[PDB]
Amino acid sequence: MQIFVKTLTGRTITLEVEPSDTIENVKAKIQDKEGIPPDQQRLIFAGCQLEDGRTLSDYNIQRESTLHLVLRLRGG
Amino acid sequence: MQIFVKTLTGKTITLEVEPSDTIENVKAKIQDKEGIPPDQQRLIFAGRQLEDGRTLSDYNIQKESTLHLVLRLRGG
Amino acid sequence: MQIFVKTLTGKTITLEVEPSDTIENVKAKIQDKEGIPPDQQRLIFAGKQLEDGRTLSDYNIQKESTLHLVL
Repeated sequence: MQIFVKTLTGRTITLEVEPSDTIENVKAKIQDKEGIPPDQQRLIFAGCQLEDGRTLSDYNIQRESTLHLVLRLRGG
Repeated sequence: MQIFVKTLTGKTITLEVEPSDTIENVKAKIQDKEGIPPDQQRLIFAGRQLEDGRTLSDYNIQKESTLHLVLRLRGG
Repeated sequence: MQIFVKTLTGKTITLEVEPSDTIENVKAKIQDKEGIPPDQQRLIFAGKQLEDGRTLSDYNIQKESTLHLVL
């Protein structure tokens, strides 16, 4: 399935995923296409921060859902 | 009365307000709830930016209306 | 000279800089206090996106100014 990932400045990217993909897996796809390492990524859906060990289906993320990608700091 | 505000990352917050509340007062209330600084907040209702000196009632903002926070950007 | 770098999430970084420092210097300093490479950084002062090749003086960024950092 196709999901959208939006940054704060409106840039949107489109990824192909499956509902059983884990968040860490999605973060690795984001790295591969945009060069941002996973540790600098914080993903959010509907105000909810997404945890690395879970899957997209654990947060009811579906066809054409929109995630938010924001910066994560070490001290964070 | 209650209104709703969508944050930049898709979180929905509820405010307690009155129709005579100014936009500024709403921005402050948002800060108290979510810690977002007023300089950072740009508010939208029905596609129009809310000017800081006006009231909710001026924009026909009724109970259970939803406003959207968007990123305040200006090319230069 | 201390500035504040804020993310739109809710974190604040304090940096020590001088008004002659270039935007690229400042991004290098951010790349150190945290490991965010410069090409993945967008700095905003009071609405204006900051570009390479300027200095903090050029934008009139004084001590205790607040920048915003976004992806």
